[PDB]
Parts: sequence; structure tokens; C-alpha cells
Amino acid sequence: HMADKELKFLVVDDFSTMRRIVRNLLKELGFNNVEEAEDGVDALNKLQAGGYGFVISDWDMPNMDGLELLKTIRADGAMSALPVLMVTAKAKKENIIAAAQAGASGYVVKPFTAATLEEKLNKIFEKLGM
Ligand code: BEF
Ligand SMILES: [Mg+2]
Ligand SMILES: [Mn+2]
Repeated sequence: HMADKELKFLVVDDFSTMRRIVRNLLKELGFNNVEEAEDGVDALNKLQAGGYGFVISDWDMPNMDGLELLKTIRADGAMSALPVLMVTAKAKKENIIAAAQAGASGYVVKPFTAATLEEKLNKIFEKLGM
């Protein structure tokens, strides 16, 4: 998948406010192909419906948290390389390590600026040749 207008994003957070912020930013960056999920399970359901090229995900969520979601994705042969960008209020160095070691593509701390999200996405795009 390439970082073109068609790239399909899944945006995961248990609060719609954050989802709404991320969706509108993506639109601004020229990405209109964006779905939402409210937790890890909901997320995996949409993901298995196929088509997704990028995940942006919260951490603290009920049912299945973002760290578990990330690990599940990384451990599934069909989606093991799916980019996952964590966007979360968890800022302890030990949260960052756990997510990084689990295979996070990137990590943004809430609250964040439009500029930060764009810079972090582009950083991942470059890294993956998208
Ligand atoms: F709830 Be998330 F981790 F911001
Ligand atoms: Mg539902
Ligand atoms: Mn949350």
C-alpha cells in the first residue's frame, strides 16, 4: 500500500472526540478513506473485513486495549506488517518501550498538535516506502 489518496485508515479510540480529531486531520492531509472503531475487538472485526493499509490507535480501551490490539496485529500473518501508530495519553517511558517492542510503527502522546500528527505519519510513510 502507498501513501496516496486511496490508502484506507482505521482509527481506533474508545472516545469519539479523539476519533473525530484524527479523521478531520487525515482529511486535511488528503485522506478521505477512513473508518473508525471503538476498541480492540471492534477494530479487529473491521480489519478482517479487509482492505486496510494503516491503523491509528489509542491504548486505554475496554474489551481489548491498544497494546493487545497491536500485538494481535503483529502476530497475524495476514496483517503482521500493517502500520500501527499509537496515539495515547500514556506517556511513561515504560509505556513507550512496551509499545515500541511490541512493534509500534510510531507513538504520539495526547494531547498533540496537527503538526505533530503529520510529522509522525510522514515519518512512518518514509520508513515504509509508502
Ligand atoms: F486512552 Be488512550 F490511551 F489515550
Ligand atoms: Mg460496534
Ligand atoms: Mn482511551
